[PDB]
Amino acid sequence: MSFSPLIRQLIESLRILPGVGQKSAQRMALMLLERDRSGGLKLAQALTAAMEGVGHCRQCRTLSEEELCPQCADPRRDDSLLCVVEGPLDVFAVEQTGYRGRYFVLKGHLSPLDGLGPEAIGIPELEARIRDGAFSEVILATNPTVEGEATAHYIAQLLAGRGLTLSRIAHGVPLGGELELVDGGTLAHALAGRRPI
Amino acid sequence: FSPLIRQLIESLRILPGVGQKSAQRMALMLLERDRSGGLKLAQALTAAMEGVGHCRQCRTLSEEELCPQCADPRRDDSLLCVVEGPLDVFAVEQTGYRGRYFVLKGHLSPLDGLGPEAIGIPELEARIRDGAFSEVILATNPTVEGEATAHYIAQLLAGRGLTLSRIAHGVPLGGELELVDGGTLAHALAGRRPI
Ligand code: NA
Ligand SMILES: [Zn+2]
Ligand SMILES: [Zn+2]
Repeated sequence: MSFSPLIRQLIESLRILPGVGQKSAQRMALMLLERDRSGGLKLAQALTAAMEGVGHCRQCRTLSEEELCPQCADPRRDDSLLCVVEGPLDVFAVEQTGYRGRYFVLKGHLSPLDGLGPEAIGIPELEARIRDGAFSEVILATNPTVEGEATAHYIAQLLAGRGLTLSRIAHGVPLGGELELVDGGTLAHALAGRRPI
Repeated sequence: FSPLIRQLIESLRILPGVGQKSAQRMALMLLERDRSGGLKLAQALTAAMEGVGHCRQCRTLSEEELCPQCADPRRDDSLLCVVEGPLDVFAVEQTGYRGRYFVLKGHLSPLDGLGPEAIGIPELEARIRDGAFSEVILATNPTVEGEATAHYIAQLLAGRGLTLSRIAHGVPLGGELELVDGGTLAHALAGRRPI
């Protein structure tokens, strides 16, 4: 209200960004105007181009300008591995590990209390992806939450007896810690999930 | 990332406090869940970058030739509050202040070539000439450079029959002396006032 309408609007529109509260949006708006008008315009152009041009890959459903994303388009990748994740940011997180297989991107996880079931998250499309490929292993890389685990289990039962190996990413202690500093539940899980050798 | 995603990420890093990691997450979240919000932001950015100028009186950022504060006639025309930027106008407005403002472009910094003309001193002098102020409140930030700017303005305005005041600063309110940094405490002690 102390700001003129166009400044007020820029502030409110900046709050649309993830992790940007009101105070931070105020500072961003005013900094753009004070010192980087051309940078503001470049961001506007980049936003318009991406919001209009970026769709979804027809295979894995990740974000892509092309009909096949960079990962599905690349022939160097390992066609025997499919990694199932809950969203495009998870595709990016797994990519940073050096994984070179294929992906399928669910829309989040099963959540009965939000009315989000198999159809809503993309299970039928996952089934089609598997039918249309030649995978030997499907890696369940849903988030390690109650809901993420329930989604993994639903997919594992759905796909049983089709000659695929189904795996789940390891749960346990993160690297670098001391046991005394790890979250108790994580430690209990790492113990209960201990493996021989 | 595809070229369009890469461009969006690089352009988002232009924002204050947004590193590469944070820009990556912003880009992808915006695309996954709020494409139309991204377009609205683009439109708001373009409109503001092209349409926002300066208030002709206080020199704050405004698309209107008089900003909300200068455009209200019901304010106190005897008080002028001098600040370093538009966010400081906003901060002082929240206190219920009802006078007028002048907005400098930052503070003096001669080694960056920001002297009196660059920060708006001539425009401050014109504001004073064109008004009928009885008090000028120096509300630059209590930083080394903000204080130097306040002092420059105080010497400029001396002997004009104006009351020249400075916002209180030193130990912060709510502070315990045991927790304040020593430099602040030494300053507050040396700058102690009557009670
Ligand atoms: Na486990
Ligand atoms: Zn793909
Ligand atoms: Zn104004």
